[PDB]
Amino acid sequence: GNYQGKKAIVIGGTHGMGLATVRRLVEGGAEVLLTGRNESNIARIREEFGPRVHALRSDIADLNEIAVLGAAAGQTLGAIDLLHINAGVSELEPFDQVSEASYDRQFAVNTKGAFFTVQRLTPLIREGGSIVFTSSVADEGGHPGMSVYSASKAALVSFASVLAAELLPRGIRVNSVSPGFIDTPTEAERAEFKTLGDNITPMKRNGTADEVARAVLFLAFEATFTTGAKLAVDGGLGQKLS
Amino acid sequence: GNYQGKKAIVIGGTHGMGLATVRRLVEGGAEVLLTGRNESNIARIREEFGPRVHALRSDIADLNEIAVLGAAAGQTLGAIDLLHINAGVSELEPFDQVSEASYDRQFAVNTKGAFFTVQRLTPLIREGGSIVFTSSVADEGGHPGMSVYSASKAALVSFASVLAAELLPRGIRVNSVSPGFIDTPTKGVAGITEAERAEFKTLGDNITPMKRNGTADEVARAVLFLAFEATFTTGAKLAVDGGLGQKLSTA
Amino acid sequence: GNYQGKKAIVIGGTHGMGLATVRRLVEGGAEVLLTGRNESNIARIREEFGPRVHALRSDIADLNEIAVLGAAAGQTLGAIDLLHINAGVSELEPFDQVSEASYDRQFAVNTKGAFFTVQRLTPLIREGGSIVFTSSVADEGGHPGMSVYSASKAALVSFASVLAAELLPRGIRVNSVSPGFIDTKGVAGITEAERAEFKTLGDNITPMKRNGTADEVARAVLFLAFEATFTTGAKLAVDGGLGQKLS
Amino acid sequence: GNYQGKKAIVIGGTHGMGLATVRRLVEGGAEVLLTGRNESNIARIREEFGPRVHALRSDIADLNEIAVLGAAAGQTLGAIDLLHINAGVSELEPFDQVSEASYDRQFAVNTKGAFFTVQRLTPLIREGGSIVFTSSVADEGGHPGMSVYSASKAALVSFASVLAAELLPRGIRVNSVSPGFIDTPTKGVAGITEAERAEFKTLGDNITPMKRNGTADEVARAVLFLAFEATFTTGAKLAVDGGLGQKLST
Ligand SMILES: NC(=O)c1ccc[n+]([C@@H]2O[C@H](COP(=O)([O-])OP(=O)(O)OC[C@H]3O[C@@H](n4cnc5c(N)ncnc54)[C@H](OP(=O)(O)O)[C@@H]3O)[C@@H](O)[C@H]2O)c1
Ligand SMILES: NC(=O)c1ccc[n+]([C@@H]2O[C@H](COP(=O)([O-])OP(=O)(O)OC[C@H]3O[C@@H](n4cnc5c(N)ncnc54)[C@H](OP(=O)(O)O)[C@@H]3O)[C@@H](O)[C@H]2O)c1
Ligand SMILES: NC(=O)c1ccc[n+]([C@@H]2O[C@H](COP(=O)([O-])OP(=O)(O)OC[C@H]3O[C@@H](n4cnc5c(N)ncnc54)[C@H](OP(=O)(O)O)[C@@H]3O)[C@@H](O)[C@H]2O)c1
Ligand SMILES: NC(=O)c1ccc[n+]([C@@H]2O[C@H](COP(=O)([O-])OP(=O)(O)OC[C@H]3O[C@@H](n4cnc5c(N)ncnc54)[C@H](OP(=O)(O)O)[C@@H]3O)[C@@H](O)[C@H]2O)c1
Repeated sequence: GNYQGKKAIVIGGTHGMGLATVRRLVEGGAEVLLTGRNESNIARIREEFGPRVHALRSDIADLNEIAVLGAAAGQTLGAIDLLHINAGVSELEPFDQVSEASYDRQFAVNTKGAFFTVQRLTPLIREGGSIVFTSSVADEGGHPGMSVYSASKAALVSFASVLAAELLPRGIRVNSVSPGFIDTPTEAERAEFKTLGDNITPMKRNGTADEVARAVLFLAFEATFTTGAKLAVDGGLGQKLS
Repeated sequence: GNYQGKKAIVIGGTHGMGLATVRRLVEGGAEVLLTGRNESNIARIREEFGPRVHALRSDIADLNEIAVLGAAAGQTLGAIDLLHINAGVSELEPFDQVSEASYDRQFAVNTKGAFFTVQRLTPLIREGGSIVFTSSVADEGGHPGMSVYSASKAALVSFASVLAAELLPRGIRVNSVSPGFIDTPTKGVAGITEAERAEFKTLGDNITPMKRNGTADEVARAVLFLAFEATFTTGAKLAVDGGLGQKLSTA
Repeated sequence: GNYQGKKAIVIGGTHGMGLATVRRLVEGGAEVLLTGRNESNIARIREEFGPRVHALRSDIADLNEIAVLGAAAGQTLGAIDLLHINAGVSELEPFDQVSEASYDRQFAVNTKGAFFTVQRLTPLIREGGSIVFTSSVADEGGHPGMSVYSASKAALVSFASVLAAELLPRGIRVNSVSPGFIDTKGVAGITEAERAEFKTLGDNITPMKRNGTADEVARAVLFLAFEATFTTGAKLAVDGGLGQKLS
Repeated sequence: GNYQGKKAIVIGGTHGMGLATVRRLVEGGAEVLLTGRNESNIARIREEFGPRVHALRSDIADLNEIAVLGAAAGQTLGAIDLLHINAGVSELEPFDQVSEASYDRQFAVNTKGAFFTVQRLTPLIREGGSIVFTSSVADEGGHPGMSVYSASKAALVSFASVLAAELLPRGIRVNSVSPGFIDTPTKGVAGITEAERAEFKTLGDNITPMKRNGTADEVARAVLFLAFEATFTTGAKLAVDGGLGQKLST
């Protein structure tokens, strides 16, 4: 009865890392509210789980949607122990090929959408609770073709730090996981990507969504003297190993 | 110490650190073009310097103006050794006070405009040349009331890294300076008054390990070292912060 | 059965966070060999834990004794899943007062002894096993009075990185915990008075405004040891934010 | 004229980047005292500079010799504006092959010797002066064959931090430079063959993002910038590494 009586919101929990995090929460006995954008993913969840989990379709980028999301969460959960921010999008292109539209899209979801979602949902967080952000190994260093994604994630990591400072009086810890290549789901080059992660990750494999899930829930419930910190789940990729 | 035959663009060079940088560039023999958003600041620049430097009123946040700026630079300088991105704005707000408008404003100038300005001007940059970003000690760690500003600067540092990686085949270095409470007429924050700046400066004196504010010239020296002397340096950061971001357990 | 069948070595597991790590190990079903120096501590732990622990009096700074621990560990445990290096000493003094003797004591234990202990015991570590080092928030930045201690832990963190790289082909992960102020009944002594004054300092400079518990560090060591299977060369702060630049 | 009237001590300035720093100091009008362990290299320094520089055989690893150097520095320079700790050794060994002797030799020069040299000479540094340490890109991250050297430099960088904090009230700044595969006669590893240095050099050209080794002068320029121009900089690190330590995924 580990997560018994605990309540969590996972933003972007219909899929991959978020969903793996949802599975551990539910099997640990927690009550979970999760969001996603895609109709198909929500449909699957609503069938597989039932009313021990609340699947809400909600665009992280829409501030009006965020306000309604906060009203519903407060109604359903009342108050929570964990807010997990997981939603993220990426468009790989060389720096001089970035258009204003592609630039805006990625920052809308990855940075601004996350900030205002956090701003709306933070008053529901109980003392002793926490926020865990899903970042990326890309949040430090220079990776060609990821100028916008890497930068949107670096900003998110900065938000976690200031949120960790400003939320001290409320006894809410704020931390980030930094995943490398994680094997989860355009297929034929989604495939080419997983190979890259195999070649270049020092541990020579992709991570599992459950490995990220484990790191998220550790920071949430066990790292009770940890705030403003970052935790690598990258097979050594961000750790300067030759 | 001599920039004879060099040409440089300073985005946000109308006062403070950027202007200090302009001054050393000119005094060393550089051909310089600078921008600013405020019009009377531009007038003062044209008076101090005369036809010696090219000063353009140009909003960094505006993509049409960035295009106009690009053509102007290509027309007046043709090809450059240094692009200094210095422009910044900041609005101090506790995290639950931040509005969409104030959020958008700071990212528009500090992050998006810097990205697209660099995108438009990078073709002018010659082999051996460099881009220097002005970041902030706030680009790392948690400073209350500076959530948006810190994040917009953290984003800029990331861009500096990816640019350093992508521009390697062009032999263009990309680095960042990180101040630092710097004694300047805006203090980095335009909205506040003279009263609230004098207090911001004093906060600087108290919490800076070296017990003082930096000068604009100290920042300028670091920008120009990175631009012209640090020829084996790229993707790096150089602190000009009196120790503030260096984890010195005083006081 | 959480750590059922598991085998671990905790270097300096006689007190505090090393001892809290031993406890969580034994409670989850692991067999542990630990080392230390204090007679009463070692005797007490033998008494408490019986056949689940092997407690050895072994000076981490003594290379002759490291060789004996290697024979003993290999004889008593054979193959292991976790090597936890926790042992450390601190001597607080301004830089201009550090003696050669005081400098040597801290490095002998915190760094060299750690290095040669890891060198000697690494061959026992199973594939899929790991090493965890106890560092300190002092391993980065500048803290007056702690020049030697800070440098010694900074060297340890470096060792951890190079080991994480060299041990990739064995499938052995190498990570570090970086504790801040951690609190340590009811016994008298001059150590225990010095511990009190330091605890008090930690209460009011740590951003979370309290010391951490030994169990909090132990939980982080054992997460890295057994749960962070895609984590190596990494550092994990248990410092109430002290190391994370929060104003 | 830019270092006119200044006095500097370079610890390890008989060749390589230490010598590049000395040469830049002397062109700028500085008065310089430099050290090295190799008496033949010291003879070569006196051949080049004559008496415009003070050159002393002084083993950084020996505390007795450090004490002697402290007296000699006092007598010769009186007070100084720059202390540059550059001396170093490296021995490349897989971790499982490191012997007590090889470990001791590297920490004795790189860490302990550096510490007690700074401790003995700090009283000579005057108002507004500084200390600069030469670290390495190896002081962060994991590089096989370099467990001892990397840890010894990682330790040096921590010393710089604490010293920057403890020396604040004396108005003395303390910073480090971090090369970088640098083209020096030893490549920082004095004990290997020239076949292995050439390979080390080639490795440098391949893994370095800027795809070349750095020059000794490039490091010298960064040391002297920190020494004299970075007057609001302390406890900081400056990369001179062609991007190697900056996580460029090229
Ligand atoms: N993939 C990697 O290897 C990797 C590496 C580093 C970091 N990360 C980070 O890890 C996070 C999660 O990755 P993943 O494994 O879940 O793969 P992913 O394809 O990044 O999934 C992102 C998640 O966010 C949801 N989402 C996207 N836009 C949304 C919006 N506007 N509103 C609400 N939800 C939205 C998606 O749900 P729907 O698809 O149902 O809308 C999906 O659940 C991302 O933030 C990413 O930046 C991933
Ligand atoms: N001052 C500090 O202590 C401090 C500390 C850390 C970081 N920084 C950063 O260092 C940089 C320089 O700051 P500062 O205090 O010297 O002056 P500042 O008030 O940040 O202004 C910097 C320059 O940017 C220009 N600028 C502002 N908005 C612009 C826009 N929309 N388009 C084009 N240019 C624009 C300003 O010109 P106009 O006003 O004429 O438009 C000015 O010349 C800033 O990025 C700041 O955030 C400053
Ligand atoms: N507690 C804090 O506030 C704090 C703050 C910063 C860093 N740390 C670090 O966290 C780690 C644990 O700290 P701690 O406070 O528990 O240290 P501690 O109170 O001194 O205890 C350390 C443990 O290591 C053992 N040990 C000490 N010297 C040894 C030697 N020469 N050979 C073998 N074993 C030896 C001790 O055994 P005996 O009991 O038999 O002597 C003890 O069990 C240390 O490495 C320390 O550097 C702690
Ligand atoms: N070269 C590189 O690629 C590289 C890269 C990263 C870091 N580094 C570091 O940068 C620094 C300079 O390296 P380098 O390649 O120019 O030369 P180096 O072979 O490391 O030697 C530098 C200086 O240290 C002196 N030295 C060595 N042992 C000494 C002792 N016991 N006492 C006093 N002086 C001693 C040498 O003088 P004598 O030989 O005349 O005794 C030489 O002048 C070193 O600290 C090195 O570890 C070098």
